[PDB]
Amino acid sequence: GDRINTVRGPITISEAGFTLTHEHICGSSAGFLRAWPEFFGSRAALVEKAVRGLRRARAAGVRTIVDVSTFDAGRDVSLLAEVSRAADVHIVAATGLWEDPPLSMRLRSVEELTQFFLREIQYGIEDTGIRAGIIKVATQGKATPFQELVLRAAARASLATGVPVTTHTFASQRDGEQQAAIFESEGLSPSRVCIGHSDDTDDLSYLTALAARGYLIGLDGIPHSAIGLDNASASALLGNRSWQTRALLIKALIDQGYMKQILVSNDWLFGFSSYVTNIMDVMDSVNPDGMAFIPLRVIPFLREKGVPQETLAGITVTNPARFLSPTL
Amino acid sequence: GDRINTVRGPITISEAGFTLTHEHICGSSAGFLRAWPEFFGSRAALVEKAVRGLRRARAAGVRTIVDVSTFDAGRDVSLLAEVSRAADVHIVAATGLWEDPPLSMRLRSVEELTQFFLREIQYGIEDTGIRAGIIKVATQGKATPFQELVLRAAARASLATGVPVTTHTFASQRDGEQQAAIFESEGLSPSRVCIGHSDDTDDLSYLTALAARGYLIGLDGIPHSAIGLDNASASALLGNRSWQTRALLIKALIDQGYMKQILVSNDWLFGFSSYVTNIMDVMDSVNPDGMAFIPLRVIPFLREKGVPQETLAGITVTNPARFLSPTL
Ligand SMILES: C=C1OCCC(O)(O)O1
Ligand SMILES: C=C1OCCC(O)(O)O1
Ligand SMILES: [Zn+2]
Ligand SMILES: [Zn+2]
Ligand SMILES: [Zn+2]
Ligand SMILES: [Zn+2]
Repeated sequence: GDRINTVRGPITISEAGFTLTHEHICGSSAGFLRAWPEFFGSRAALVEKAVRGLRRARAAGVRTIVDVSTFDAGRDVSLLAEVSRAADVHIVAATGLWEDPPLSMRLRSVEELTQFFLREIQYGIEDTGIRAGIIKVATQGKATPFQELVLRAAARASLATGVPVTTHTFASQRDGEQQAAIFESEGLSPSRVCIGHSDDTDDLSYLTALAARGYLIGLDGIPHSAIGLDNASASALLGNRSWQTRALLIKALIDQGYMKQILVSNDWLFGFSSYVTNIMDVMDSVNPDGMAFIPLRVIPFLREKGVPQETLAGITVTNPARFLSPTL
Repeated sequence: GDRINTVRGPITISEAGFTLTHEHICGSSAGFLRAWPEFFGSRAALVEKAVRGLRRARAAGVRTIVDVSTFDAGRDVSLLAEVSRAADVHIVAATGLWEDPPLSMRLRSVEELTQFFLREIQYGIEDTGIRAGIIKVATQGKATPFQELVLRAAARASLATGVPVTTHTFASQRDGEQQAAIFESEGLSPSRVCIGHSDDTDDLSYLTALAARGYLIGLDGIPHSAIGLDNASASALLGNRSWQTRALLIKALIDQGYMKQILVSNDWLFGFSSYVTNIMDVMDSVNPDGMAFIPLRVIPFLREKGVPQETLAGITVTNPARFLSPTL
């Protein structure tokens, strides 16, 4: 209620501080880091890289990240706890399902999925006792039949616990509209939902249609850009819009009166096995600041564009605390 | 060379004894049993069910099973070792990839996949030190581009180590023909390959085309039948051919001179989360003998049809030892 669950236990709302609401320690697949740690060099190399990156983010002002890696994105909460302790940065873990559920998940009913999400929120993840503080869901265009069940189960789990829901979208296909429709059919308040990857589109009619009915808007991939990259795989993933173009959507929604509904993040990672080999090297070339990109480069950019510091503090501190605090 | 790796260490060829070459302790997905053990009631309930089933198979004469669950079928070698110790039945574990690889596998090259398979054969699975004694691969119709890489990587891993390859097929689509073509393009001897689920078809021209060029023929789902089952999901999985019809394919290949190339098994499981809920209950209703079905019902059936006991001993003891013994 007045506590947010992290990988090291409950924290008070004021302890969260400056919070990045959509990040990843390691974007992988279930069991993959355990079965093939050499893919990342070594598990120890991955830990060290993440600790260094989180320590640099902390020096830039970050106090909490929300790791929105699910079961099928290879979430390893023991890894998150280790890196969180070493870097002195709170990490909120996720339940839910992302874009790669295995058969043992894809065959389940809405009731079964709700049981699984509630397990990870209310009891713990695996045998770790670590509880999720957010529910992550995904569509990539029109929802599959199974994805409709996932979104409904996420709504039921959030209605039982007060934990918020955050989504992956194909933003240029306006996925958030169908996601909202399904969420609302289950009775979920839009104030409990962040429609993510919304900085992937420039369509203000789509974005304000979501914000007008009360959704939080996840402008969460600000440094994702392949401008300057011959590299087909990187351009497909990162897009050809500049980080400045994405960042100006923050100002656009402020100027329309939605400052309390904006969540900002990097959607960064320290390991990334669910895409092409060496993508992490390419991404780190594009954005050497990693997760510190938001405070080091986006915040000063918005200040120079005239956004008051108080407004940016509200977006990076107040909005995440309101979102993450469990409530109906 | 003269040792077969099991989940409890190396065993001599003569220790293997009566061997079921295609079985599963638990057909699941990577990480699923760890994240949601209540799906199986409890992990302890699954262990007890498997120990009881393996003890009954041992009483019927079974000494070894080959668990052909891969990474993506949720293979948990620690579970296999626990059940193997409690039941006093050797268990050979598998590497490879089955029909549900996650993104972190599906994006890999043939070289990367070969590294992963060799890791599990030569070094160990996860951090357990348990080494795989077989490589499992799968197609379901025409091979996907990725499945072609998997079959090539399996061939390269087998060529480096002498460990055999065993396959999942859509037998009525004659998948074994393309699998053989890819294997042979990499230089793999057919004597190192079992084309599995071959009892799913009655096409003798397909089966003898594989056997004539030297492949082992996996007649591995003998008790799979939905005769007597209204139940659409079970009929889709188990088929409408009787176990006697499947078993008579053993006699057919003996009568054509291929007795040394036949491998027989149940393709049974004690847990099964990668299909519809409660499928395990339906399967256990169909075949209460479980993994003991081959010795308790198929062997006497073939004897009554005139197959000499020496021939059946060759199929159930000699052929698996020759297949599993590492060699080029
Ligand atoms: C940049 C990434 O990595 C995986 C998670 C994602 O969907 O947010 O996309
Ligand atoms: C009966 C089953 O379970 C999963 C493995 C399979 O492909 O052999 O099919
Ligand atoms: Zn995403
Ligand atoms: Zn993400
Ligand atoms: Zn199979
Ligand atoms: Zn099988």
